[PDB]
Amino acid sequence: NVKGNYVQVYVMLPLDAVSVNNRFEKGDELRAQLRKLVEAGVDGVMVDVWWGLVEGKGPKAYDWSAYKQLFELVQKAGLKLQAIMSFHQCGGNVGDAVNIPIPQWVRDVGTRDPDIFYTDGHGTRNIEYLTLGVDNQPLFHGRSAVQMYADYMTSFRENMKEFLDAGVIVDIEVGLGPAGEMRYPSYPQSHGWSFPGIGEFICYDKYLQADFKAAAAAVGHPEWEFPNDVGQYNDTPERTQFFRDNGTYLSEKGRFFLAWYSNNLIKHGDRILDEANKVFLGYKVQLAIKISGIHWWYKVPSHAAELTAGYYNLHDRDGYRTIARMLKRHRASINFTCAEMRDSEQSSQAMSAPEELVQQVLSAGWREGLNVACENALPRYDPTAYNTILRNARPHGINQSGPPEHKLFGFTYLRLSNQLVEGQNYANFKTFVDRMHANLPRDPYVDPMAPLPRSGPEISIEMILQAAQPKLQPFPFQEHTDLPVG
Ligand SMILES: *[C@H]1O[C@H]1CO[C@H]1O[C@H](CO)[C@@H](O)[C@H](O)[C@H]1O
Repeated sequence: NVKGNYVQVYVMLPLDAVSVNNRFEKGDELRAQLRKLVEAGVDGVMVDVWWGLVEGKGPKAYDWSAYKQLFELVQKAGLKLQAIMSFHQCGGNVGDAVNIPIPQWVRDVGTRDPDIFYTDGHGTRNIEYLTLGVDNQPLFHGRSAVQMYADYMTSFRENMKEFLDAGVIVDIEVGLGPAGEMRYPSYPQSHGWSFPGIGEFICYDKYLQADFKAAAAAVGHPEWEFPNDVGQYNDTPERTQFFRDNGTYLSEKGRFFLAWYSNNLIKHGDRILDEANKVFLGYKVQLAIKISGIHWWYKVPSHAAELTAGYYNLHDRDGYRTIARMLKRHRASINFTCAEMRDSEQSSQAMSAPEELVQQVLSAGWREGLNVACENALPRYDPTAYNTILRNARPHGINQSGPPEHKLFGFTYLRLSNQLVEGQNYANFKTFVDRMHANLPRDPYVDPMAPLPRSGPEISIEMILQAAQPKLQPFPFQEHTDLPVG
């Protein structure tokens, strides 16, 4: 009985499944595409629920019309639904096809208070997302950012209650930064970063500067400042005193700064997830966050690009198990990426190790008792990609008589298009879905969710950081799947 081996497959919808005008105007095309996904046995779809579309008029002027039409279409297809609370701009990150900013009235606050945006050491403001520094600052016609997020999720729940109760909506992914990912905007590909640059620390907004000053003073170092030996976006580690082998990242001051920077990201997730949990209490959903896959520089001691993204990950410090430990009280899932990547596919100069990074994140999640899901990072249609995903989905292969020791809770494919669902691309995709399902038919009843319980007791940052060390080896992963596409 191989049923416990089944891994759900979801497909991301187009970025503008709902138009830039908050209208559902491509429904017939989408319906036709969904028929192809259903022919393939897909479990469900994932979609961005864009803040700038729904709350675009003004505070609390929520317009759910288009999303309700979309969700009805997905329900009528027999598909489940993962909804992303997309508190970010579409545009400016890799693959973005369509341009959907955060609400204009939110951005208007930035005219008198430009520090509502993550800011780099050059002073450049990133307008894609609100700095975590204003999470609890009542700057937006009386509301804080966290209040805005909570109110949006409340309105979503109220409006979408019938889809929750019908078992259509089964996952809520809480967007926590740029591109929905819990990270800083350290690699701005349209404003002066190119892969595989180390990126920059994006902590110069006045709210984060004041928080650092306060943190430094609390430990008797009021004079400490952010590191200034960090180079710039397109450097490599050895170009800098901070990130070079044996560099100043290892120093007392460096460690304190990196802990501060990465801890703030963890705190940002914890506080928003607590609100999300209160909103969705009692519904049969799971709450998820998305962690970005910063595979470049993983092979060098400084893990420089992870560090600037906000993941304080080193040979001897597990910067993902800390995040996982924070998720535990919420019973939140990790959704990761890079599931399709092999190390041999990466350029040498990127010092890139996606396989090992994936193994680390999955292992960290599993050690904290979490459900772990994953996406592909880049568009792929070929058997090798699918076989890499399959390996990651069941790292120990098939258990012939029960559930395997570890498995992904789900996989989400980026992304639906007409190209996916024709020709050879479609044939490859269908076979992949069969293999993910352990060659079983689609099971509409799989992985049932209990009513969401309230988050457990808040734990301190010190408690969360006990997960950082000792760093543990990953669980063993097979080199190749035992159930390839063929
Ligand atoms: C950052 O794995 C990357 C995913 O980001 C892209 O897809 C997301 C889901 O559709 C979307 O929210 C994001 O804006 C886009 O860049």
